This record gives sequence, C-alpha cells and structure tokens, in this order.
Amino acid sequence: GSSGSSGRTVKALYDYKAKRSDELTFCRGALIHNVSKEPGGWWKGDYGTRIQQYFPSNYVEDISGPSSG
Repeated sequence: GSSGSSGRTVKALYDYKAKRSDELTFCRGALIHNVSKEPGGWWKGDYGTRIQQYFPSNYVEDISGPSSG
C-alpha cells in the first residue's frame, strides 16, 4: 500500500558516494527516476541496485519536463 506516484527524473551534476545507511550512490551524469520533491531537502528516488534512497538535490538537476513544447 502506497499513495503518491510521480515520474520525475534528475541527473547528477557531480560524482557522489553514499557514506551512510540512508543514501544513494551515483556518478556525474547518472539519472534517478521517481523523484519525490520533498518539502524539506533530501528527495526520494531509485537508481540501479538502489531504490527509493535519499540523495542530495544539490548534486542533481531536474531533466524531466517540456523543453520545446
């Protein structure tokens, strides 16, 4: 049971490494789907072996959305 699903995506603008029990691992360029823009700071997304793991929004940029439309 889970309410609230989004298809947002973000790309890592810099290499990062999870140094805690609650963190996501990715390199510059990577992409994370299902981004839940939280009101606080850390967001929720999935990445490879990792799933719905907190990650620094300052190390990623939103890529999902209309570019030309």
